Amino acid sequence: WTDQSFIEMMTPHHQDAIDMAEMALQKAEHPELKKLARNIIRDQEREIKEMKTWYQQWFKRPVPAMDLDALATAQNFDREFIRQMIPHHQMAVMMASNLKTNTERPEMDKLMDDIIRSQSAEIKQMKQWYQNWYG
Repeated sequence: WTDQSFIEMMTPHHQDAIDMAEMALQKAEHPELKKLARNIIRDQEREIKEMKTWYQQWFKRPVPAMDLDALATAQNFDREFIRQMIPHHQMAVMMASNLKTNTERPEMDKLMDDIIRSQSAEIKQMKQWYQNWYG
């Protein structure tokens, strides 16, 4: 990954997580999952905003433009939410870990640390809830 390619991919990747989280606000069963959803929305909306601002500063143009259907129809929302979000989070941690070894920008180095730290912690939470609820 380069800073530019990373922002182009992570922006819609984040937007997908936010979209799923927004659905949790309506449909989540367990209060723990709604709380996670609110945190995802808040943190990832903020990161999209930052990435957008940096992209235009660095490259002098705007940022160029999972299964919600399966989630909406699932018998158990929370189970399907966790099923989809864990690998999605894992892909973000993995992209961030790589960009961290490629970038020279303090803005990106710090964003990678935030992504790795927060999403890794959220994977841990989701894995434990999944065992508690369906194990």
